[PDB]
Amino acid sequence: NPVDLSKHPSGIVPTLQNIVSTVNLDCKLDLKAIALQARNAEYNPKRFAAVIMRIREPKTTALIFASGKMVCTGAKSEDFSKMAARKYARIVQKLGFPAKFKDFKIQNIVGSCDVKFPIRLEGLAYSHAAFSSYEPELFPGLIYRMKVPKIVLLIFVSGKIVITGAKMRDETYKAFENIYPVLSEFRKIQQ
DNA sequence: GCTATAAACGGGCA
DNA sequence: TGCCCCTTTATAGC
Repeated sequence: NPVDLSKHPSGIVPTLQNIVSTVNLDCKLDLKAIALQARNAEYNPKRFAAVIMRIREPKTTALIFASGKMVCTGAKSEDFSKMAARKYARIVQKLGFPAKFKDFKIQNIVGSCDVKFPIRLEGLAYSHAAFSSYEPELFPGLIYRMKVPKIVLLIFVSGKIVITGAKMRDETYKAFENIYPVLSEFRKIQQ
């Protein structure tokens, strides 16, 4: 609630919007059995090899594979992603699979924020051509590939920003603080 | 729906 | 190894 200015000298804190984590349930799973018995689980192996299962709290989607690997998507924080993963693991256990909870790992963190002024994207693409891809007839946002940390930002004329590719939220924050002074150089008036 | 980004998974191609 | 999918999420123009 007090913004730590040593991590956010802009004074702006990106909001986390999506976490991807993995965990190894460490046993073989009968996906047809799981899809039949579990209420909110779909399975079309012709299309995709996973059982797709969804829970309401934390609101998430798991991809559960016959190998015992699981991907958990959609949570708003690292803690919520781990808590959701444990709930999916318990669902599988309650069906009689002896599932464990091995090597849980946060794999991707997506954040977004709003610098609250419009941005002349053409100018940023021009001066940062090596890191920028801006093709407004293909997609209206500028794609910025930051090297340190290795992070991708989507930058929009509105001042909204998407920040993805982090394994640690401090990478999300560092990328935003690296880009904020650059964005400010291309601020334009809002009609 | 399409177009754009990252990551994991199993799985098609080379 | 790479390519192409696969779900999720913010963003936003056709």
